[PDB]
Amino acid sequence: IGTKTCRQVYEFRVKESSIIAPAPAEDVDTPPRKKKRKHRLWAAHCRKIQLKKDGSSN
DNA sequence: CCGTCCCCCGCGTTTTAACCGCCAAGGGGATTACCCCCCAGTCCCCAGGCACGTGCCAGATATATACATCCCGTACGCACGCACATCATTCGAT
Repeated sequence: IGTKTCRQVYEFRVKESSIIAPAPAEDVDTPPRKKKRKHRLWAAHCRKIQLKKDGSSN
C-alpha cells in the first residue's frame, strides 16, 4: 500500500501489537526426520486395506 | 531322472544391549638400586661308556594240518495270486 510509509505503520503495528494479542508464530519439525517410511509398508498398508474389504471389488 | 516337501530365507517388528563417553582408583606393570650366590672356568682324576667279539640262544623263519568263513544252490516255508468249488444269493414258480 503506497498510502502510508513503513514508519507510523511499524508504529501502527506497535499500537496494533499493544491492542491485539501477539501472534503465535510457532514453527514445527515433526518427530520424524527421514527413513522409517518405506513405500512397501504403504503397499503393506494397502494390502491390509485390500484384504479387509477391497477383496469384493464392487 | 522324478519328484517330493520342507526348511531356510527374506523381510518385517521391537527389544535390547552393545556403544560411547565420561568418571574414578589403584592395582600393578615397569623401573632402580643392591648384592650375593651362582654359574663359568681350570685343574685333576677315573669309571662310565663305547667299540669289538662272542656265541649262543631263544628268538625268529619256514613247514603241515585243523578249523573257520564265504557263497550257491537248495529246498523249504509261506504268503502270495490265481483259480476253483462251494457257500451263498437271486430270479422264477410256487
